Amino acid sequence: GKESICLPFNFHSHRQHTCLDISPYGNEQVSRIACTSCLPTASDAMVAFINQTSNIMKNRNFYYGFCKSSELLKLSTNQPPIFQIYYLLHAANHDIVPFMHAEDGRLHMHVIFENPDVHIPCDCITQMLTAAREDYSVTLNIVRDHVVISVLCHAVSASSVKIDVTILQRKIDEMDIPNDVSESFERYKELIQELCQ
Amino acid sequence: KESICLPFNFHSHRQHTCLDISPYGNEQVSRIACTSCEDNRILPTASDAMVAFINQTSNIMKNRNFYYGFCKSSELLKLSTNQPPIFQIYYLLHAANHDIVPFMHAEDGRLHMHVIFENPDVHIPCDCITQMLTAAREDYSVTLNIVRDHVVISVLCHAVSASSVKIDVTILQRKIDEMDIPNDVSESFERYKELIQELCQS
Ligand SMILES: [Zn+2]
Ligand SMILES: [Zn+2]
Repeated sequence: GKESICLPFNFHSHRQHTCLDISPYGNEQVSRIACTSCLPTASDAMVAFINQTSNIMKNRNFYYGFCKSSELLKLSTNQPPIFQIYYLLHAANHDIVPFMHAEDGRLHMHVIFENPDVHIPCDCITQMLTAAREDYSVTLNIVRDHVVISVLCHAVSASSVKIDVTILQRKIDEMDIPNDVSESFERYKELIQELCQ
Repeated sequence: KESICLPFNFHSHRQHTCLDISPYGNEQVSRIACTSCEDNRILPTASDAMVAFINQTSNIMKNRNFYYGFCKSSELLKLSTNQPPIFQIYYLLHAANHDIVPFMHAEDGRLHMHVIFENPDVHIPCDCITQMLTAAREDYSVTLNIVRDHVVISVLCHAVSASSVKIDVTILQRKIDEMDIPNDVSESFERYKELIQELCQS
């Protein structure tokens, strides 16, 4: 590929018009023009955030990461970028497992990639950066031989929209958790502990 | 139902009341007992107003008075694209009251807006107030006053928080450059010249 990157990779290091390519052979950034592997905008993802309660099942993979915590879910409703960043990553890569964690009164998200080969399209990165601007760090690392994108919130700025929290909590409480989703969290128990600590 | 003192900061809002301003006085009324809200239909939320903010370049004619308030400043227009609450608040007020004239100005990259009501009788529905407070929260003050015998809502920005969306500024600026300014809009600004200069000290 075109150029090695150092891990952990903070997305503030993103070179315009490049994709990230992670494989067992190395960690690289490549020209989007030259990329053989190569989506919604941050605005689209904000509309989806606004419309969450109309799309609970559609966004079920997101809500599993809360592990039925009403407290975490409430925090998410004050922080659109958590949902926005998941939504963007999910569009480019379905084989992901997000886990949410609160620290210092703020919600943070770790997105665990199931497969060892991971391509992050340029168009995904640029939209994540829009969603993350100022108040979040977004970093890619390999942790326990898994690619993980960590979304850490430094400050929670006022959101100028309100979600119906009660409706959202009720729908999340009612969701079934499939066996394979519970199993994946158990698989990743040591990984999740490392990320959170 | 009850007299209010001006200036009225919207953080003083009594739950489930409307504001009614007329030559006879400045009052807050129970939303249940309000006859103006009997007639009207369900107004947009702060969420609807954010979707409108996102979709601005598709709705230029509808929101034309918003853009006239920039008085042709590309700098002020650009700032508005980093501060959704300015547009949101205008959108919310416009839904409840079409006869308004917004005027914008900036300090140190923080955009402010004053909304001048054309008519001396002004009704601010409860539902409008609550959505404005959602849009404003933390970073803006929203105040109602009578200034030079005009009802004016002032939206003052204390801090600009990060916005997690980006508008196509270039497209918006080109659409704004292309708008014609009707004679009566230019005339209204000249009518309000002294009012605008009074409000601009904030
Ligand atoms: Zn690519
Ligand atoms: Zn009313």
